[PDB]
Amino acid sequence: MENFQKVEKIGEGTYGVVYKARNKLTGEVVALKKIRVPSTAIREISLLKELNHPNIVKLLDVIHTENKLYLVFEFLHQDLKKFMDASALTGIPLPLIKSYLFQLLQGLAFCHSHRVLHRDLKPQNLLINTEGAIKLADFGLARAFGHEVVTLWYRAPEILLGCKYYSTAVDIWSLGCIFAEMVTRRALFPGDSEIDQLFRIFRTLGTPDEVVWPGVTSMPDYKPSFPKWARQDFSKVVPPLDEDGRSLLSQMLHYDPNKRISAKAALAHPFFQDVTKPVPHLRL
Ligand SMILES: COc1ccc2sc3c(c2c1)NC[C@@H](CN)NC3=O
Repeated sequence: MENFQKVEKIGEGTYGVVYKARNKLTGEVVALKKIRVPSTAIREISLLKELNHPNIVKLLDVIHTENKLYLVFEFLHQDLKKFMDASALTGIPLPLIKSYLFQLLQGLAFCHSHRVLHRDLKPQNLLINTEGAIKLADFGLARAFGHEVVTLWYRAPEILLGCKYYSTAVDIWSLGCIFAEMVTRRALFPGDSEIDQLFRIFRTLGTPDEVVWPGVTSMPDYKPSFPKWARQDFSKVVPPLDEDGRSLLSQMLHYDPNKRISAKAALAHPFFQDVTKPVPHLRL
């Protein structure tokens, strides 16, 4: 830690505080996350250091000293949340939306192929650079460790319904929600409690039943007393988006996690037929 000089606080992660810092040896500028240690943690983390991909924020180093764990990450200058807030008036152009969606699907396909799930995808966890890249951040830290409130907006329905042994499908759901948000400039399911989140999902996609999601009625927190809402049109949900886009989104938002499209399959979707890599307008 003496080898690092803090520059500024750039966030309060879920696990601790995050600083922009400079490495006194390498001269490197990095994102330092101070985690306030179980052996089980150390080893799962050391596994993440090897999960290297262009669309995954690189874990540079893991420093364990004095009952503190420090995670040293690659630094990027902006997150999708800020970029979305900044692009609110005209919206992110569709080609850049497609590019970002495509890259994140690549990152997920990679993680998922190695049986690693993100668990907590959200705009604040997706970092961008001037080159038009977008990267998954805080990847794998959820399985590692377990005042600000945790956002539920991107949580898959199987997690909300109490499934303990959920799959890579949860990340696809979250990315579907982010996709919709880029397109419409409004969060898709902005719930403020677990039941509000679930009921917001139900009101748009219809209350799930055994027809569309076999086994749903036996989930830990399923209640027969859930109100029954009918499903709405995707044409109403993400209007501007073309049919290829709406088709892909619908498959990312399937209720049944086993019907939900995989990241690999999604990369082959016709939506990506004309994908390109534009450069964003970023003010840093
Ligand atoms: C700036 O480049 C980075 C790189 C890695 C990481 S990790 C992390 C970051 C962050 C930012 N930002 C604060 C929040 C976002 N969820 N929590 C975190 O743990």
